[PDB]
Amino acid sequence: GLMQFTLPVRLCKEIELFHFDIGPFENMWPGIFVYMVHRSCGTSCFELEKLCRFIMSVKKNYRRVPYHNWKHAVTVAHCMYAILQNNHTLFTDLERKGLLIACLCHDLDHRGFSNSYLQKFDHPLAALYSTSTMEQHHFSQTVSILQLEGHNIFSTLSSSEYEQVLEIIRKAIIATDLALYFGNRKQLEEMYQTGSLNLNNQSHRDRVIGLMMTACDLCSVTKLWPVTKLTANDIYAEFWAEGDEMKKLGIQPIPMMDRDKKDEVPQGQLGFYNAVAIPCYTTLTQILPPTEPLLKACRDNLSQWEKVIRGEE
Ligand SMILES: CCCc1nc(C)c2c(C#N)nc3ccc(OC)nc3n12
Ligand SMILES: [Mg+2]
Ligand SMILES: [Zn+2]
Repeated sequence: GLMQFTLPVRLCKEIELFHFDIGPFENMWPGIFVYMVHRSCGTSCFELEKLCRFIMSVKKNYRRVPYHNWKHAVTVAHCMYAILQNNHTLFTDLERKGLLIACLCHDLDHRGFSNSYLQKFDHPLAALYSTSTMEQHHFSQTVSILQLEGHNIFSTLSSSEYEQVLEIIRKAIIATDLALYFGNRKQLEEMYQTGSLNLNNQSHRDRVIGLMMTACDLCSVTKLWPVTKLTANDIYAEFWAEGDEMKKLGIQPIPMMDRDKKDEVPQGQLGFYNAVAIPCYTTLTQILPPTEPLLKACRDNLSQWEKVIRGEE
């Protein structure tokens, strides 16, 4: 356990920042994830052999899709790292362990299609899981990999603690269902502004961790413009593919997913920042003040999309 990971000086330094890009070198991401766990949790949190073999099974079970891929998993785990390191007294030992694993696992075996498409296709996963279809599958796959021989990174926990960490991971991953985000933030907004928000109330912590999960999962919109711009291409390649598949069921897809309507994207991103991203990072900053850079960076990109619409870029 005297074996720490060290990154090159630039990554060692930039990794602490919310807007850190994990780069185009796939083979460095596992070491980036381990480095983050060792700093955020401790070198003793996870047996290195088991963690390494858990990370590569998770990697194996992410698909070669444009966006909902292994790079998204590590990118969302990093944002969670950045939140935990900037608020380090606010979270228990079990939450620091569970939430970085929850972020790595949150989109396991994603095919690049929405819960809606599964439903209209009548996918078997939609029969098994009536709401949060993909997100219940993702948790299912997380438990599957935890129960592979030699992959139980939580072996040293007690019966109680183990059940608590798997319950943290479950709620964490279910919250990545953006349909539940809108009601969760509203409740949080009320609780905060009436002064009834209480982080000793387990049902309140759940809600806050829920918002943190939405904030990490949307964190591509908190990157420097050139990263956010190029990530949007990957996100939209999935949306257009799903639109194609909708048209193949004989359903006209919403404009967002229609590749014939690419000209409507800059307005559609405006809608998304205002209705989803800005509110998310606003309420997050109100609750967790040190997370303010995510809101600042998100606003900067909103401003850059406004520029696109005016044909300034
Ligand atoms: C599950 C995709 C959620 C998501 N994550 C990001 C980082 C973006 C994004 C950007 N840039 N633009 C989006 C536009 C619409 C939309 O509808 C759900 N999701 C978006 N989105
Ligand atoms: Mg998801
Ligand atoms: Zn995701």
